[PDB]
Amino acid sequence: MRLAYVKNHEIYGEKLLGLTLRERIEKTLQRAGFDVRFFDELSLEEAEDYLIILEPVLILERDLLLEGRKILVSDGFTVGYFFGGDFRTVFDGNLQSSIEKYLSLNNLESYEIWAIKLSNDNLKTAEKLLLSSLIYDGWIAREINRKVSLRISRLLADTSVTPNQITVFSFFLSLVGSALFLLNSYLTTLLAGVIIQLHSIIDGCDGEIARLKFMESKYGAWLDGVLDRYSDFIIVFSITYVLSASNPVYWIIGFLAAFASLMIAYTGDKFVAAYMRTYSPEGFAIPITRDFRLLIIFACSVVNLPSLALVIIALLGNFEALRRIVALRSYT
Amino acid sequence: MRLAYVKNHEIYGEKLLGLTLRERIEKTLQRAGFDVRFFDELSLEEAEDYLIILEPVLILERDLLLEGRKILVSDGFTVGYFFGGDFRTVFDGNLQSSIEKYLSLNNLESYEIWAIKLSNDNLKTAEKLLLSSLIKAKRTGLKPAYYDGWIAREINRKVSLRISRLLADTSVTPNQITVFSFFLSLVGSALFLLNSYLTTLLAGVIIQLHSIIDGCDGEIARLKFMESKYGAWLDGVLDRYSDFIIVFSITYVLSASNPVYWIIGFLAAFASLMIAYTGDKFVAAYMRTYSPEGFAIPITRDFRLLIIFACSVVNLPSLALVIIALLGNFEALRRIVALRS
Ligand SMILES: Nc1ccn([C@@H]2O[C@H](COP(=O)(O)OP(=O)(O)OC[C@@H](O)CO)[C@@H](O)[C@H]2O)c(=O)n1
Ligand SMILES: Nc1ccn([C@@H]2O[C@H](COP(=O)(O)OP(=O)(O)OC[C@@H](O)CO)[C@@H](O)[C@H]2O)c(=O)n1
Ligand SMILES: [Ca+2]
Ligand SMILES: [Ca+2]
Ligand SMILES: [Ca+2]
Ligand SMILES: [Ca+2]
Repeated sequence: MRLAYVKNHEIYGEKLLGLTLRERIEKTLQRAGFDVRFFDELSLEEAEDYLIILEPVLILERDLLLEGRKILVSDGFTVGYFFGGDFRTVFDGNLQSSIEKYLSLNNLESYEIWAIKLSNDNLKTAEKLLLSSLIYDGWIAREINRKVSLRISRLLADTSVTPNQITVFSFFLSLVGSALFLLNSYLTTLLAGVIIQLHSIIDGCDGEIARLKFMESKYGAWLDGVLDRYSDFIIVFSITYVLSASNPVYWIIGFLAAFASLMIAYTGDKFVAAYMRTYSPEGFAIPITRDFRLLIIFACSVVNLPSLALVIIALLGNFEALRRIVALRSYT
Repeated sequence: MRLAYVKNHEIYGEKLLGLTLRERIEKTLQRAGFDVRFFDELSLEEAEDYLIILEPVLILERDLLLEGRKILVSDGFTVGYFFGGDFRTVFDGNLQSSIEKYLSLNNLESYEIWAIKLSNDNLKTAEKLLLSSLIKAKRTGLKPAYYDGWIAREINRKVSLRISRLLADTSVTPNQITVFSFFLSLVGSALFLLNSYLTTLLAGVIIQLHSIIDGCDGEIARLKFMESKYGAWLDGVLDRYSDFIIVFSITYVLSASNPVYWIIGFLAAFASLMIAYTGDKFVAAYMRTYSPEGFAIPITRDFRLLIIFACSVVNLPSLALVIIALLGNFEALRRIVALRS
């Protein structure tokens, strides 16, 4: 058992993006495996480890790990103290003095963590930093979609909307786009592409809201990916069906595109299942991840050429999948 | 560091399915996280825990876990002793005497493990048992991505194990079998394209042959401790390619008669991937073996390929597409609904 002692401050009562800052630091520290104790005057309980936080701070780091006695720092500024259980043998009922004496008999190493010290002025700075802490994204995802999706999640933060609700809703948008494709006209094809790209953007909000409001879940991760598999398939299927009326050859291209869209996903998730680490190719890889796939569909749709999108997704998709098969034979 | 002390026996020099019983017990224990020391007379080194095996034994269990001092037992017979580090404070240079005293000062719980005590007579029995331990089941203690379906377990494994027994004496690697299994699916797919009952019959037969042999790569991997991360990755990926290409070939031929079969083909092809994806995504998210508790539609790969096989011999591959599309998609949707809880 580890205890995190956090001194109360009036600023902790302010809400930032759906939760009070008090709940945020409480939940963040609990994630790290610490029992949290807020205090004005400190009374020490027995525990294996102790975390002491005197100044009000917003922790932005996501996978905090504290093994071994250290001092927590953010840009030269001390955030908190991480002491061992032997701190019990020095504590005398007065906090600063006990810390002072304890620090004098020690020579503690510093440890950098992502956090921002809170003031009544920099709360806007804290929000932007907290939002930026929510973003394995492809280049299109990171540099385009996130810019919009974060602005949306910011607004969704103030609501009771759950990550799962966003996921299903995002899925529904992909259906609207697919439906618009079935109407077989440039206008509807254009509207289709726009909503597909919107779907691409909003599919980041489910994850953003999940991390922002500490509502991540195993089922959430599962459903998020699965419905993306359904969306990719249904989108490609819709585009192929309309095109098949003109040329039956598009069935073949359609098949190859749908398969590729699924395999880029499968190969990645299967890697995680087998290696138990995040998939991330070190060097060159053909940019045909989902953010690219939907942007390609969007772009080709605005010029009334969804068929060209299938060709690219089929080609770049299948080749990248094959590239991954050959590449992964290496380090394993 | 944890030390496993194994008393030497002449029988450990004998080869069982490609590896000596020495190599087998050594690797099994190494997998279990023990530094292994073979001995005639025992000199004790320091470690957190000690495992002592006096009688010659073949361990069949796959994911052995030893927490807390215990006595290891197989069907009433003592296999070995699992002592704590405090055994050092009792050891007097004589193994037999120290075991007696340590057991005297303690009250060890018995602990059942799957293993067979080895004799010069029961080696054929050891072989049969070792082969049966290669199956993806809960009885073996393996915690894989999936367990074997009913068709795989009750039909396919019976053949693939008999094949794996023969492959054990060769230099054939798991990856080589995986590629070969995939190539068979291509031969099956090609036969579908020739569009005749004879070739259609051969296609189905080879698809089921493919289904059976797709168990050999996994069997040989576990049998000779040649499991690998890429191996697990490749085994699954090529199965997806196979599922897609098989359905693709059948759909392409059928489309010449009625273009609507493209749709059924699509739905069948999609399902074949989703049954796989939903499971592996579970593994990725929950980090444990996927296993539905109650009702689930039997449309796993062993069934799908058997369905394709059966439908092909009656010259109705379209029916296989219909069955796979229907059973497959409802099962995928069922998994979406079931996992919410
Ligand atoms: N309803 C949800 C959705 C997501 N997550 C969590 O958020 C992670 C994914 O976050 P995303 O931002 O949605 O990432 P992704 O949608 O895969 O990519 C979208 C992004 O590239 C922009 O298009 C999942 O692993 C899951 O743990 C969750 O818990 N519940
Ligand atoms: N070249 C390979 C292939 C597989 N494996 C390992 O074997 C496991 C799968 O074993 P299989 O028995 O082959 O499982 P499966 O392919 O599902 O066989 C099912 C079969 O009955 C077909 O219906 C993989 O996860 C991997 O750990 C390996 O190490 N190397
Ligand atoms: Ca998402
Ligand atoms: Ca999604
Ligand atoms: Ca296999
Ligand atoms: Ca395979």
